[PDB]
Amino acid sequence: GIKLKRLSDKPVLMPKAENEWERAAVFNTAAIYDNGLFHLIYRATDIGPHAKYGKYISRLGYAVSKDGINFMRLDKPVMSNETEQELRGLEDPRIVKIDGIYYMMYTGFGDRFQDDYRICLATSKNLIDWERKGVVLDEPNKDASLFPEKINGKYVMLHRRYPDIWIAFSDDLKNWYDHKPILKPIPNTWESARVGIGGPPIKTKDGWFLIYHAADDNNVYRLGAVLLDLEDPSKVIARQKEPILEPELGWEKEGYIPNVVFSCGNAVKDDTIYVYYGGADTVIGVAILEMKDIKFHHHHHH
Amino acid sequence: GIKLKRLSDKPVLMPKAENEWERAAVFNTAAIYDNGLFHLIYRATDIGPHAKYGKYISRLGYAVSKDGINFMRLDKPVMSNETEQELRGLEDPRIVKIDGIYYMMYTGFGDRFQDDYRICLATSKNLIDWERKGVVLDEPNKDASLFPEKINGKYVMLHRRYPDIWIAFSDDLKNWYDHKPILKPIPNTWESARVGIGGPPIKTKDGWFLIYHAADDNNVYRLGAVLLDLEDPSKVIARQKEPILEPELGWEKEGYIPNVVFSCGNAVKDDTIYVYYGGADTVIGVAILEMKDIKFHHHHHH
Amino acid sequence: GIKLKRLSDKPVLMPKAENEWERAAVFNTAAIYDNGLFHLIYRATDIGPHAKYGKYISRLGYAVSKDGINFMRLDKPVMSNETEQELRGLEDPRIVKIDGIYYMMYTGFGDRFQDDYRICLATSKNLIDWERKGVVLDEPNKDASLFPEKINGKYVMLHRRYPDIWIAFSDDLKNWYDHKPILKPIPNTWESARVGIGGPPIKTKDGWFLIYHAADDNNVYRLGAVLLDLEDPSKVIARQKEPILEPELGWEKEGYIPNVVFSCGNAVKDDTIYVYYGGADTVIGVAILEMKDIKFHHHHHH
Amino acid sequence: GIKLKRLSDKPVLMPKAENEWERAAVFNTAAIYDNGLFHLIYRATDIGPHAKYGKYISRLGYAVSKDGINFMRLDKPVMSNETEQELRGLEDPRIVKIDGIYYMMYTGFGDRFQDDYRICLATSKNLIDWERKGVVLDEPNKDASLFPEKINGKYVMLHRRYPDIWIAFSDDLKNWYDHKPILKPIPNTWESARVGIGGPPIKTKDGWFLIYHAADDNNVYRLGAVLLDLEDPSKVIARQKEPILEPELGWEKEGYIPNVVFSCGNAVKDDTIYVYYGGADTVIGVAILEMKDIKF
Ligand SMILES: OC[C@H]1O[C@H](O)[C@@H](O)[C@@H](O)[C@@H]1O
Ligand SMILES: OC[C@H]1O[C@H](O)[C@@H](O)[C@@H](O)[C@@H]1O
Ligand SMILES: OC[C@H]1O[C@H](O)[C@@H](O)[C@@H](O)[C@@H]1O
Ligand SMILES: OC[C@H]1O[C@H](O)[C@@H](O)[C@@H](O)[C@@H]1O
Repeated sequence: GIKLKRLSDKPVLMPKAENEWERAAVFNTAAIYDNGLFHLIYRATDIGPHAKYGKYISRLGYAVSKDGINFMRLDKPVMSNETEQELRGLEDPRIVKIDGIYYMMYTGFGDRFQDDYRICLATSKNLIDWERKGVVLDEPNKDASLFPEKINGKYVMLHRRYPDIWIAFSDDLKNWYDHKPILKPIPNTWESARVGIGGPPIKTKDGWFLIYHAADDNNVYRLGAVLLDLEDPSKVIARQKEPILEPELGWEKEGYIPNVVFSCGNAVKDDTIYVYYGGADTVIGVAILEMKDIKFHHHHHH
Repeated sequence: GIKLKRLSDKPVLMPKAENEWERAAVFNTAAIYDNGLFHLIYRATDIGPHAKYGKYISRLGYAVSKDGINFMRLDKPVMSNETEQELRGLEDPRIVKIDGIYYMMYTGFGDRFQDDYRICLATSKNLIDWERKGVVLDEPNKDASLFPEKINGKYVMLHRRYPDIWIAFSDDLKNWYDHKPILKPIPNTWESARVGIGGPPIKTKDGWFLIYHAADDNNVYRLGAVLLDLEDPSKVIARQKEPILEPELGWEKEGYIPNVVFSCGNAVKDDTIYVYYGGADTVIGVAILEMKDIKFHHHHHH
Repeated sequence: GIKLKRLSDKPVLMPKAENEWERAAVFNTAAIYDNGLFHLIYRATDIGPHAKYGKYISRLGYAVSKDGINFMRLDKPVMSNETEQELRGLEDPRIVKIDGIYYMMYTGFGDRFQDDYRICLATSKNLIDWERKGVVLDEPNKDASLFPEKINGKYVMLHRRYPDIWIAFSDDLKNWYDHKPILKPIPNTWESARVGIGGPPIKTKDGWFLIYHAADDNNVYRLGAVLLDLEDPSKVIARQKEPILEPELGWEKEGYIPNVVFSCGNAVKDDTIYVYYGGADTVIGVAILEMKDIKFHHHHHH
Repeated sequence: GIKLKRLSDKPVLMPKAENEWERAAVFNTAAIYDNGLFHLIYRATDIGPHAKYGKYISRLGYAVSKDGINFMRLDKPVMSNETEQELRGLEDPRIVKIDGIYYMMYTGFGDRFQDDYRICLATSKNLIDWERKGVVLDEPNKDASLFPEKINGKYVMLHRRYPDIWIAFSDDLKNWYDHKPILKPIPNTWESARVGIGGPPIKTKDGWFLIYHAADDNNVYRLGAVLLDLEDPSKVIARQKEPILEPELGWEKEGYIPNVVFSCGNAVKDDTIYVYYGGADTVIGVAILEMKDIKF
């Protein structure tokens, strides 16, 4: 089946003690290949990302690489906690580029009352200067992204009304309609508790290739793969039974949150997918998948 | 009760990003007052000391102060990871001075196989140039120090066969005998999981004043105090029920490990004890106790 | 007439202790406005750039700003000392963008024998990944740049055969011809010892606007302005008598070399020129000139 | 003749860009061997030490070494500019240890009026905590040190009423008497313009070994050596004609002040003298002399 291949046993990005905003953890990064470079917009916290460590604030960093392994990083966050909806910061960004514009969906965590987090949108032409567009869906939700192109003249988003992956459609990026669930947890498996997107889906000749995450009943996080129909991505063509990535290395199994691999970004250079993922909500790693290796079992049964 | 009094709300020593060896954390320092100055031999790490990626290394720095609050620091470690037993460095030093010689016990962490850490001894005449004397006890152990004077013509050491404070005796500083436990955890209290020495004990008219640490069942670290008989320090005269120091300030409650105060050093100037402690395995603070405020309840009953 | 206006009394970029490559000095930066951002490719040294001990090495950093005053910076150099011609590093880069490609001329300092420095060229599409094209002129020379457009179908460069600004022409960026001097020092003035370009010239309706530097007989460095004919930039239309910028602030007057302002970069946003300059070969500042304020004295007489 | 031997072509101590107080120059250091270590109390400036660079302030740093070559350094100065006599800082310290106490003479530079500099004294038990004792001689003077032992029950100092090395005597370190010149410049030589002590003198079986400095008529600084009588150090028993050290390395010939070697410290371990010197008032080097090679 499909399995992501780690390039080494070492993270590609680690917290940096010198800078308070990224002193504890860097994880769950957006990623895109553009103009001959890999770019990360990474989630960073000052404190370990759980209440037992403290009142962490998530901010978004920028890193850049020629090879997708060795990164340079900017000294200050490119987005910081600047609104009420973002009092506790910005989480788990997903980025696509459409017609010259980068569209980032992230979760603004306000923590002012129960379930005070929202999918928010920001745009950029350059990945450094971000313009907030505000809340996308006025409801507790997260794990959101646009598709990287319009389909049938509409913007399409993925979201996560608990505990399923949902899709929705928009003409104007402000009003969303035709909400429906497209992927659900499966009882008594590695993907029983909840599912959500990983990074944004990638267009393939055979359909939309979507990496997803799931948690089991022991709260272990793994990645999986699903293929969606090109014209109607609400239709699942295939869903791989087995995970494509699971916690194996020491820094995936242990850290601020044990036994987590979690992706918000998949960059493509020359038909190789570079899947960036958080390990234990502490560091960032990379694992690859060649596009020619995207193969699902063909079957037909109700 | 005995309570340590913080000398300020700010650390007295913090990590320094420009020096790799102390970039992440400085904590758990030895301390001694000598020749009109306070001297720290501090534990320092290059990456967070709970990191599950890479291989953090502990090295020993030197700092010096006229007032016990405001420190100057040397730019390079006075002991670095130079033997196999110290591949991952030197931890949690405790120092005493006997007859012109400084005796430092530290934990050498090799990590070459299961439980590869050992109490090790180094000596110096000047606190800068250290001569390794090798492993003290050939067994997994830590939290060790000499007493600062011979007792009945013998050297006495404290150690920590799990989970109790132990003592032992030596005529030649090489062979240790009459090992016995002297202090144990108390169930259902702040000191239930484990106990260990803080810094080396301090001689008083009423007995040996020994600061100890303990962890509770949620791994919160606090300091306590016990008074041992002068001639036979295996005999506990009094043990304070309540802690003398617990995590309260932000940098004691939050850092690389939450809710830790941890001491390896207590310097004495003019009948005031300066207790140096790590906060959250991240920074170093100081709190005082005047000798006249060392008050315990004595008893006479089986 | 023309005077640059400082945007701040503080540097916009300073050396950073934590990073050895830029520990001592950041100065003499290239600059360009692109894709809604100001970008600096800055000269940095590990030790003072006038040190007579050791061997200072110049490497090239990257910084980026939305407003041209407040910069973010990458943690590693985008070009380091990687050839024999660059044993002592890369100096005083000038950048232009032509048809999607950035062309950087810098001085490679080898110091292997007498006068071992050369104008070298590197190209990039993104300002991060630089491809060396090698030595431009096989002779001791410096203070070089392309013009930001071809003229009459040719590439044009400025250089500095001592002590004058020179121009030369090329069809292929490898072979240069029609070398001629275009600007000379003026005896008994602030610009008596030597002249050289500042940043690359900027096209205006009235001609090429070229900031230049000069040294006086006491080695004080100031900036001036000259206007060159559009079609034949060897012809000077006007040269301002007085400097446009001179050392005034404390960090321009004092540092590793006293009384120096020195520019290698002039970014343009919305008809305002942002002139980045080194102060005292130690830090980087910014001063502006609106295009409408480019006014020279003209006359008509033999 | 006596020649100091450099141990390498590299400084032992250089300015540190991270710390403003020592960003430009470290030079002209005191030195002593004590308790198994070499200790430097070094002059440091924030700006090159000439008015053409700016209003430099001299402060005193601490460094320490096991081998006399490879130093560790403290992050802040052990003495900073804290009196009016020291507005522009503390210069060119010389240290001796007598009966458990370190005695440092330095120049306090106030620059408040013409010739506003004074020999000042500070003491310490540990080289870190310094107690000022104030101005030693109320006159423009510098290049001062105690001898490292009392002689005939008196403290003895060297000083520099311009342009000669002087000696003086004291019972109490406050009142100085029996001032006399002991060493003068020699016209038309490398030592024509002025002379001054280097580090404090060192006792030998043959007399007090004193390194001195001199400037020539082009302001080039070199070191020389003299031998003084043990009981009466006002009597010069030998003075070497040729210098023992002169600017040769690039960082001795060029820097903030060209063509300078200048010593304020000479540490002794196992019969070898380690002579620490400023090069070009910018960096610190070391050159050695074995005791058995002190031959006039
Ligand atoms: O901790 C595991 C996982 O839980 C969250 O809720 C996710 O959205 C991620 O932010 C994180 O990696
Ligand atoms: O992390 C808390 C505490 O646990 C360790 O095991 C101790 O020995 C100290 O090194 C440390 O401060
Ligand atoms: O030092 C002043 C000035 O002199 C050099 O030669 C120039 O090329 C610049 O590198 C520098 O700013
Ligand atoms: O500059 C050479 C020399 O001149 C000064 O006056 C001396 O006292 C030293 O401070 C210095 O090294």
